[PDB]
Amino acid sequence: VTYPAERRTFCKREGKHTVHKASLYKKGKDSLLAQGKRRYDRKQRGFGGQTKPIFRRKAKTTKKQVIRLTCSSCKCQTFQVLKRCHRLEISRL
RNA sequence: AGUUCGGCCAUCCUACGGCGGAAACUCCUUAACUCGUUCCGAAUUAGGAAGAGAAGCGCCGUCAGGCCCCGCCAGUACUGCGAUCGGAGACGUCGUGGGAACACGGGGUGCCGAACU
RNA sequence: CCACGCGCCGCGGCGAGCCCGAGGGAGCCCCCGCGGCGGAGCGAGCGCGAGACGCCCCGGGCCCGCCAUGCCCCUGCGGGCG
RNA sequence: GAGGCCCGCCGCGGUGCUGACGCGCAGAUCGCUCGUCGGAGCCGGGCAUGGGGGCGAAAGACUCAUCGAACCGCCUGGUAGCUGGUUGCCUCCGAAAUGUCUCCCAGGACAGCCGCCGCCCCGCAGUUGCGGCCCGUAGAGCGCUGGCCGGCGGGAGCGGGGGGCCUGCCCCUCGCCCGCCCCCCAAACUCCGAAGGGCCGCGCCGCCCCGCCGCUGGCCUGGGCGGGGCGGGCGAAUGCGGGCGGCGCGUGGGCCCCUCCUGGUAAGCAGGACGGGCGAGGCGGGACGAUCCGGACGCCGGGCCAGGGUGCGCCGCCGGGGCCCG
RNA sequence: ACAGCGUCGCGAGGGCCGCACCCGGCGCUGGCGCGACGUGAUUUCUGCCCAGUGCCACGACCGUCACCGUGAAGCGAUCCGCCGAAGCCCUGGUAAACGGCGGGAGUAACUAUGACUCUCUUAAGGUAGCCAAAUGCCUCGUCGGGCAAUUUCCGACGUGCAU
RNA sequence: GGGGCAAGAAGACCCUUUUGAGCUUGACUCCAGCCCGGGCCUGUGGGGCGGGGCGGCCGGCGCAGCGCACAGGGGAGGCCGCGCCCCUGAGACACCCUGACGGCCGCCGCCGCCCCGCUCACCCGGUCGCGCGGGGACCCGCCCGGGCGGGGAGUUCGGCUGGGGCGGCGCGCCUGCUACACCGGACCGCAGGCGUCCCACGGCGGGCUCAGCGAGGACGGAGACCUCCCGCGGAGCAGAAGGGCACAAGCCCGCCCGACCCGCGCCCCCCGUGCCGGCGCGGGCCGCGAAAGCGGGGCCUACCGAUCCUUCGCCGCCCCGGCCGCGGGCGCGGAGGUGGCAGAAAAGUUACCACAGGGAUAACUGGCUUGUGGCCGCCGAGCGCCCGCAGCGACGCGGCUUUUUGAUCCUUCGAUGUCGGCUCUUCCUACCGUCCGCGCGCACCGGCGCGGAAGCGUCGGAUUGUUCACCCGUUCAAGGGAUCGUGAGCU
Repeated sequence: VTYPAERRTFCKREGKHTVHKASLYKKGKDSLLAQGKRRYDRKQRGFGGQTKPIFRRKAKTTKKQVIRLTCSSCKCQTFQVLKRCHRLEISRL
């Protein structure tokens, strides 16, 4: 599918509708200091093998894509999660 | 009578053939602008007024089609509730209730409010 | 069956209270004897903090906290008021 | 005089008999018949190797009547949704085999039914009558969505032909195209349209005046919500007191008889549904049958009499009309 | 099991095993040795295939691939680089390693048969032999022999379910 | 020895159990073992070659100048053997002369690597320590880190299922049926779908009418194109199906993104719980249109997902003895997920096999059904020289039977021993011969068809476990029932 280069959307920090430019959301690098990551490492240490469930059978063709939108005037950030698409791209303005 | 706004939306529709316009409505006649057309002033937007019933329309008229109303179809088809009711059955009685439909024959064929002239 | 925990019911004492806790009293079932639990909640938390009715029940209305919103002002991201 | 040579005794093995025995002489014995018998032979004593270890000319064989992982004690009275059993009496009430889910489908949990405990005062119905809405099943029909068999027409279309034509559709015929008809049809067709079901109503009507509303309107408009007067009354039958909580238990394999079913060629077949029945309902009948026809139960004495019967077993019948190789 | 037959590793600062550890066995041995495996006396032979999977290569040194160590940056927790040992990868070898070893169509002057072509298709397409075998489904195959009579038997035949 | 489904024996057959064991691998998760690096153990040297600390050496034109004033310079004094602001440049070379040492000799516990020794640590061999060697700061050991590793461990190896498996996915969802006119009603019942696709295929306003018949017009026809007509949708609206829709929900055009934000309720499923989808709202903030109005996507009914963990936004809160930076936590609502779809992390095998149970269930007997297998009767298209019927007999039609086989699981798993034979006994008639009639397309002979008839006979053998099958013979040779008669009768 396609998303528009900018969509005029409500921006909460301004409190009014204003144009928002668009990118695509991605997972951030996971820190080794996340509470759960720290716990998983501790559990793994020591003999006994895998201490937590490992999801193995993936059944989903593709992930719903979240479009990050930034309002230029208010620096607002907003995200619209489109339905699952095997390929989506941001149109050039 | 006719207009403008309406309510039920064919008894108000369809196709045809008559009749009528005083007023109304339409037709009509023109782009100087406003406006308007994948092209086209056809439609549309303006600005009118010489006409005109040819249409539209208002009325009739069709052993017209439809749409509608009543019979009849018919206690018929089905079916509710019982039955040591018959029948090898599947089917039909009997008792006690509820009762269609298509056809077919007759008859129809808009009415209502508000403002206005 | 017993122990312990829980839910609820019935009873008995006392009532914004209530309670043989361990213990200690030449004391024996007697006497004295804390926490705890309840009486305030709500919000992740910073924190803030219930009265308005009422035989009872039940809804309604309000109040408190949390999430907003808009006004006003001191000891101000503080207070109050809707 | 040689040989992992041959026959053959003891020995050492154990082939057959499928012999005897088979509660045995015996937890492997006995009889004949056997294989071998100088050899990789047999036998006794000492010793070594120990349990996921040993040992094995391998058969998962053997390791003290145990071996595809010994034996003894212990953890341990391990765990089981799985089997079996679970101890006096009388009385009162009395189910479910269903729904959603769950690594569930031999089980549970929540809900339903049900028991006890109650508490509280409003009215109540698996009913009929009357009023107003709903429905698309049977029937019926083929308008619509498709199936369907043949007649009667009328022609622009030679589609082919048969063909008089210089030739040609210039010559006719059926198809084709419509038209009138007609034969049978539907689960996934509806012009219409039942029976039968569902839902809601059947007491408080008016009149009049304000009150209130950051709600609604051009308004003095509303819409709601209150208070006071002033008129009228209880306005379908029948039966009948309702309402609500608390706390648990079993149950969550069901099966039949009707009736409509799906499906399979069809069943004491496999799935659905209204009701009833058995489950968990004694008793009488149907010869016999958990469910059929009656009747649904304290202990009894009379009487009545259902369903089914009335030659005799075996309680109880005669009369009349018709029929007759049950 | 066996003699025979091959293959494999290893020259003791070693191999293969035991083994909580200390230490052991082979070995009081030394390649005519010791361990590991196949096949199973002769007689006669052992075809083709290294694609794949194993195994082997100071056979390389690419790409990958760690700890450290060392660069930067930071207030420091730290965070990014870089280096990169084996190993994998990569390149060869190896089937008495495990294993594998194809189809259509047209044809001779008896008819038929198919030496002969043609066309796909493989790492290679099954060679010498052998066959209804203890291996052949069809199948109680066909044809001989043996019987009065043969789902057995034997000699043949053999695109042979599946040698 | 016919029965007491005579007793064995909580069936090892077939299932089921969130019951196991032995084995396997390329299951899941791992561990010894070994290989491989870096440290430590662990000394004493020689270097190469960079680095590296010292460590000399020299620098130096806009020069406007007194003159390569490097800059930084500066005074008018001294000691070249000379000056001098303001020279111009900012400050001219007087007694004057110059940073980072800018380039650039030698010395040192400097680091990095590639070597090369030595002996003394650490090992190893000989010997009666009888007149000795070898290796060497490397291996070894150890600590870390990477490999390899069924050689072992531990464990798992879904479900429904007319037994199980296999396949199928009524495992999550949607349309039309089935479904038997509210609703709710099942089937490894009946046709199809869904996991997407589209910032346009969206929102909104405007204009329009769509398929198609007709009948006409250069090339023009089968087909291309344009017109007046009539057109209830016979078009279209993404995709299944069914509903829905005409100055529209179609089609075209112009604008825009409501395919917003903040908080709530209702309906579907339903235990009246989620979840998906919808819907109705209260506030803001936008869009489109003259406006009323409409819009939280694509007409409706399908098109997706809890805890924990991760990530990202947005405002705040907390680190508990304070304070400041960093970082962690949290509230908040989005993503990343569980398709077995209310959501374990997971391969086979077992004839060496155990359990606990179950006919809640397969096998083998039964019994029910009867497609199948036979056996009858109805009709006559026809055949038989002629001629429906002496014998036949199509296409159809109706029955029987248990002798087969399917279906179904009603009974049996703390067990009813299982095929065929041998042996022996009874029974049936749906009769092959013998007996009695009767008809022939019966001269005789022999055949054939009926009705009655179950007394007697239906044998010997070759292959095969055979029942069967087949063949050879003969006094020429029917078919079947008895828990598929007949294992403390046997084999």
